[PDB]
Formats: sequence, structure tokens, C-alpha cells
Amino acid sequence: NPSNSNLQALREELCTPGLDQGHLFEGWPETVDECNERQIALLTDLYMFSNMYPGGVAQYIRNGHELLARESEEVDFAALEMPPLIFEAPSLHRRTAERTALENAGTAMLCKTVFVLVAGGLGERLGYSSIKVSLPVETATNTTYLAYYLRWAQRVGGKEVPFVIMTSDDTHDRTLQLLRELQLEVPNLHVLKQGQVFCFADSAAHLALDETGKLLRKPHGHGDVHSLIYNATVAQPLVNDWLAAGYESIVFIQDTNAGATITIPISLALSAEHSLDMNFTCIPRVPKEPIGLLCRTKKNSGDPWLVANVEYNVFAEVSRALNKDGFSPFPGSVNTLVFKLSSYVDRLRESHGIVPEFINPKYSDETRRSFKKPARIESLMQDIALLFSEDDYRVGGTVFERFSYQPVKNSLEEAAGLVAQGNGAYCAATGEAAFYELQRRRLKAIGLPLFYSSQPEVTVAKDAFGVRLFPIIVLDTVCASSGSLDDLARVFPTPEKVHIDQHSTLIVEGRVIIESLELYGALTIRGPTDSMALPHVVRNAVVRNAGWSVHAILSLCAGRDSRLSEVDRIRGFVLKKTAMAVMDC
Ligand SMILES: O=c1ccn([C@@H]2O[C@H](COP(=O)(O)OP(=O)(O)O[C@H]3O[C@H](CO)[C@@H](O)[C@H](O)[C@H]3O)[C@@H](O)[C@H]2O)c(=O)[nH]1
Repeated sequence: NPSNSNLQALREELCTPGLDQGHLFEGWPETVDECNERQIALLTDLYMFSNMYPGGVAQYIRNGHELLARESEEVDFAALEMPPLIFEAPSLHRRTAERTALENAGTAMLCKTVFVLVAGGLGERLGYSSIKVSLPVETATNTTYLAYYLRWAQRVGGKEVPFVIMTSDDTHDRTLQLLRELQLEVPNLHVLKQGQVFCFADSAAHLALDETGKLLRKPHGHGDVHSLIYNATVAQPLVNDWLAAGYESIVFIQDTNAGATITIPISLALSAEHSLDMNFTCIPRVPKEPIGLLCRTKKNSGDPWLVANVEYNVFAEVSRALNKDGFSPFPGSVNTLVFKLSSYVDRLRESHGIVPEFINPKYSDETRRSFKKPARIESLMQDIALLFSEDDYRVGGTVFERFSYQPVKNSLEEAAGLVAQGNGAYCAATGEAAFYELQRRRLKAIGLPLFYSSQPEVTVAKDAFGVRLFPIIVLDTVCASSGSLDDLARVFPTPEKVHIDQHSTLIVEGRVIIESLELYGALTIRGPTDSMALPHVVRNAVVRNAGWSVHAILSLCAGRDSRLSEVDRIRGFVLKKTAMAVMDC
């Protein structure tokens, strides 16, 4: 595509004052023909960048200057207060008329919802060498985050549910491999891969090179998802196809928060009840948390009010700098974003999916402009909220219980550090434990009589903290459908006759109704995979066996001839699946 002539032009352009990328061409021949393969190839990806980024490498460099300049000054907003449109979600564990009404309205709206999963990130912190969505939500069934989201979306939206996954060079091939291995058949799935952007070796925005002498690249953030969608087709633009098909909402989720399946229906219901074009999923924030804050903002004294997320790392500078004339003053945003499709599309087309950018260089010294590592420009998918003026649109937030936010983000080591400071662990152990506890709270909400200790059953991270797992109850999507309280009531139509001991394990797959059961041990019950089949009904069942246990992974573990995997080690315990009764048919 790129002619040898065009390449020389770009080379010369990049050497001009204000771009100053002469260091890339040190020791090069005057003209292209004279240049070799290595050289001609470097000039190429510089050139091709145009097709990946607005205004190519030249504009990228200019944006860097503008950002690096802005990044020296203290952030400040003329005004900062509570967003006008904030709404409290009813508890997920109380079956009130309101909760019922909202779940019913929301669950119906799921039939007309487009789903989007951002799964391009590496999650540096974890100490898991594979992709985040390949993590199990829990080790009872080992269902991956990927499968969990997809089966749920196909359940509430039908097999043909529109679904977008954003990958990156870091996650893409493994994502496709996982889809293939799980034998997930998702007809309207679109996998969209974000491209990498160049890096700056310094505050003057000189491009960094790697060891071999090639242009160093890094991801541009979860912000890329909007442009990826804008430019995606199916002949016809993707979003057009969705609109023409009758879809009315679009939802964005992140890679390791199982809570989203619970919050989303509620949000949809509230978005429609309160006519919200954009609806931020929130929780009460603890002053220290690495989650952003939902605020009403005016950056300068003359600007309009803008409802938008302010990231945690920024709310620090703004904190002390801006004021004069148990939780954070403003809601914490968990980045489950709920949009009215038509409103979303309008702003998308206006901006070409392009959202405001930033840069957050890491310095090697206190106050030397020297970079410890090359920096690149970033973007946040939630910053699309900046394109929604208060005049034309209604942006707001829905506040849920903190318990419904269950990310898996920190390693065991970090988690011990956080917990010693009294902060949330948000690690694999607490993620799995939170999942089990969520099923239990939901089930008790429909009257299932679960009695169980609140004491931890295992300690992790060198006696730092403990979690409990039991009793373990996991119902698959065929069994539990959307997971609404009404849907759970269908599995247990007479919950007072179902007695699950605190040490028990109940796994249910397919079309199953449990009327009466006494369980002291582990039990798997399987019904027809076909959701429209005659359900396997369980009455007067009595099951007793050794069941399962959990124990900690000990420091004195050889790791040799041990089937202990990273998945085990990052949570610090292992389930022992000693006995299991199985009821089929
Ligand atoms: O280049 C990227 C970077 C990230 N991601 C994904 O984006 C999501 C969010 O990434 P994560 O690294 O977990 O957290 P932060 O980006 O630090 O923060 C976000 O997530 C928080 C809650 O988990 C919110 O409170 C913040 O405001 C929101 O910016 C994940 O699913 C990642 O896979 C990509 O797809 N491409």
C-alpha cells in the first residue's frame, strides 16, 4: 500500500520542528531505495499507523505534547458535586415488591440488550500467566468468566444474542482458543481486537524503541472499544444492524466481576423508569479504593455541568487542591455501563467512537522529568460520558451494595497488604468466596432455609485473612435461567422442604426442580440440557456422603509431581472433591 515515495515524505515530516523524531533515522541513507529491510519496515508501521489512529503517528506525537504539557499542571475543576441523577437500587437479598418489579422489567429488557465485554487487559497484578477471562469464577465447577458471561447472555437474550468481545494483542489468540475449547456457539458474537499505540521515551514525546530497535508498543486502554464498534460491520455498520433488529440497550462489562449478572437487570429497569441515556453502575466507595468516582463536574469556570467519572489516581490531586470559593462524598463507579442504544449510537456517530485521552507517565525520580519506563497515551471507555451534555442527555448512576462488586484484581501478596491496611482484598480467594455467598443470599431471599457459620474455613496468604466457601450451591443457566429471584423460585417451589447442611455441595445442571431434599454431602443433579424439556423433579431425596472439603496450600509444598496450578496458588486453597452423589435423568 505505502509507496517508497510516501515513506520518504513521512520520514522528512517526522524530522521537522515539533515532531523531532530524527533519532529514529540515525545512520540511515538519504533515500528509500538505499534503505534496507529493517529500516524500510520501521518507516512502514510508522506509515500504516494512520489506518489505526486519527492523523497517524504525526498527530499521535502532537497529542502527546498536549497531554504531557497538561500533565505537569495540577488537575482542577471549577465545580465538583454530587451528580443530580443518582438512584438507590433495592437490596439484592430482599424479595420486596420493588425488587420483584425491577427484576421483572429488567429481565424483559435483557431480550433487547446488546452486550459488550472488554477483555484486552493483561491485569499485571494477579500473577496469573493466562488471560483474565480464563479464570474460573469458582473452582466447584471451574466455569470460566468467559463462559459465565456468554451462557448468561444467551440465556437472557437467546442464542442469537448480540455480543462483543474486545481483545488485544495480549489476549486475542488465547481468547479465540478458549471459545473453541469451550465449544461455545455464539452466532452473533463479534471479536474486535484493539491495536497497540507507540510509546514515548521522554517528556518531549520522542518515540521509544525496543531491544531489537523496533518501535515499542503498548495498549491504548479500554477506551478503544467505542471506535472498534463504530468501525465494525456485519456491508452495514454493526450498530445499524442492532438498531434495525429492534435492540434498545447496550451494556459494557469488565473481565472479572461476576456481580454484573445481578446488577444489570436492575440498572436497565431504572434507566427506563428514570429515562437515563447513560447509567453508571455504582457502589459506596471507601476513601482508599482504586475505583473512580461518579461526579458532576465543570473543569473550568465557564463550562457546563458534566456528569462523568473521575479516576481514583486523579481524585487525589483534585482532593486537596479544590474546595474554596465513612465513604467518599461521591459514588464509586465499577464500570458496568448501561446505555440506551439510540442515544449511544448518536454520540458514537458524532465522535466516530473517539473519546478524550490522557497520559500517566511513571517517573524514575521524585522530580526529574525522566521516565522509569516509556509511556503511551490512554483512554477510558467510561469517558464517552463526556460527549453527553446535560442539555441533550440524562446521565446518571445507580448505587448497589458493595457486596455486588466482586472483581478479581489483586494477587495474594497485594491482598495481604491491602487487608493489613483494612482495605478490600479483591483477590481470587475473596472472588470465589463472594460468589458462593451470593448464591446463598439470593436463595435465602426466596425462603430457602440455609443455616451456616460466618467463620472462615481456611486461611490464605500466611495467616493474613481467611475465607469460607461452604455450603457450595451452583445452579447452571439452564437450571436457574436469568437468575432472578422468580427464576430461582422455579427451582425451589417449596423451599421450606429443602435442607442443605452447611458443609454440603449442591451442583445443578439442566432443567431441574427440587421440591424436597435432605443433603449432607455433595450432590450433582442433572436435567435435560434442553430448556424446553420436561424437567427432572426431585422429591423426598435424602443424600448423605463424605462430601467435599477445603484446605490451605502450605508453604512447604514442593510443587513437584503436584497438580497444583497457578489457578490454585492465586487463591491459596484447594477444594478436595472427595465424594459426590449423582442424580441423572
Ligand atoms: O488496554 C486495555 C486495558 C484494559 N482492558 C480491560 O478493561 C477492563 C478494566 O480494566 P482494569 O485494569 O481492571 O481496571 P482500571 O481500568 O484500573 O479501571 C476501571 O475499572 C474500575 C472498577 O473495576 C473503575 O472503578 C474505573 O473507573 C475504571 O476505569 C478489564 O476488563 C480489562 O480487560 C482492555 O480491554 N484493553
